[PDB]
Amino acid sequence: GPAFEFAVAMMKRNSSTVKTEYGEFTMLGIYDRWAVLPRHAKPGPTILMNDQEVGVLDAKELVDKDGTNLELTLLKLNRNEKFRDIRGFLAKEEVEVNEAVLAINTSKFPNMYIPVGQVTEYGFLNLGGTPTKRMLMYNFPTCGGVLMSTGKVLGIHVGGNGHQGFSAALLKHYFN
Repeated sequence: GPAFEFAVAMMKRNSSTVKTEYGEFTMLGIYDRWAVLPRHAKPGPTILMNDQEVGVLDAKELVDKDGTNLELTLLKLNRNEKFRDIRGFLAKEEVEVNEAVLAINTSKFPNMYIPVGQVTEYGFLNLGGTPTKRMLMYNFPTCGGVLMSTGKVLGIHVGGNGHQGFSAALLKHYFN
């Protein structure tokens, strides 16, 4: 219940629906006009944010230092309003919890919340025939959804299959 209350509030304040030429995704603004998208969103020079066109001044396809894929794309946007800073909600390293909620805010899954239970650091994973690290795991039957628990933003949903879902851990240092 507390994780749900925290998630609804966090999504109202920092999330938006984004449309790229590759689909509709949930986007979470982090600080300034720096936001994060699942890598597969493949944002172009402009995106649509809540049905209105916005420019992208920069995009960084995050990688660890053995060059490995982390499956997240940081994007700097061209707009005036700034994101309520949520870096203090981001852990320093992969978080494991016993009760997490996955929140989605697009059109196929509008203001939807999924209880996914315990989340455990999964580590290395060959996601798309692509080597990937910093993966978090939870059971998830059947995006860019935001994985949260009470007072914590854990990661961004990037994949899964039938019974397990995977999120890229959203770490504090990716943002300074």
